Amino acid sequence: MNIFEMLRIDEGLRLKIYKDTEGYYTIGIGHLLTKSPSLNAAKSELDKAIGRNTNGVITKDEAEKLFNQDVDAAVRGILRNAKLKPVYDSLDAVRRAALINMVFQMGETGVAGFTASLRMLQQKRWDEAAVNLAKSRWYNQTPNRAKRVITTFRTGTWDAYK
Ligand SMILES: [Cl-]
Ligand SMILES: [Cl-]
Repeated sequence: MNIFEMLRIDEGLRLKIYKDTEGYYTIGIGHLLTKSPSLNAAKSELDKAIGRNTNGVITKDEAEKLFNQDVDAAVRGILRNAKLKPVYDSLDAVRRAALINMVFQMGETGVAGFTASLRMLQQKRWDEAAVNLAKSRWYNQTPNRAKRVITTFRTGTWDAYK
């Protein structure tokens, strides 16, 4: 298992514009297009992201290309974030993937706001971080996915995903 497979399970793959858990227009493997309520606005963002006139539908390859850029962007965002970097540097392979999953979902600023959990992870206090992680809007709105990520930090294995 790896980060790509992990997020492909968490996000699914949809080749037509759809609304995510929050009601925002998205496509592919969790690629957010826009927070605007306008479909045309989404379609326009989509065309600009793909580079062709899509009419709201993309191909598998096109979805995978957005996904690659999004994963790379999340890794690079962690590495540039003064708050996230040290956490990431301190973690093992599997757990690094869990951190990337969170940033991909909520963005770096969002994850950087989990001060206590970040500190707990850095300290390798797995069970404590897991409980703290669960006291969040994140966990309350998307509990099944949250539980999978939380299990991954707690255990350091991919068990939640097999
Ligand atoms: Cl883009
Ligand atoms: Cl969920």
